[PDB]
Amino acid sequence: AGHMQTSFKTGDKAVYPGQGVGEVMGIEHTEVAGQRQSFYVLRILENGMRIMIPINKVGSVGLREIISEED
Repeated sequence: AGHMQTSFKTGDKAVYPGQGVGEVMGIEHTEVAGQRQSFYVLRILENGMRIMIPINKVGSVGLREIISEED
């Protein structure tokens, strides 16, 4: 057998490079400068704030979980 760590859909929670608080609330899809450009909808659990994340800097997820909680 084997195991690995790949990306997850909406509902992922991890420490992103900026604050570390936020859960992926969805994905956004729009057209900027006449070109298709996707974004990540990150809701900041701190106060219910919203911070957009352009995939241009991300390249995959940019998130890393440190919650070492197991059985």
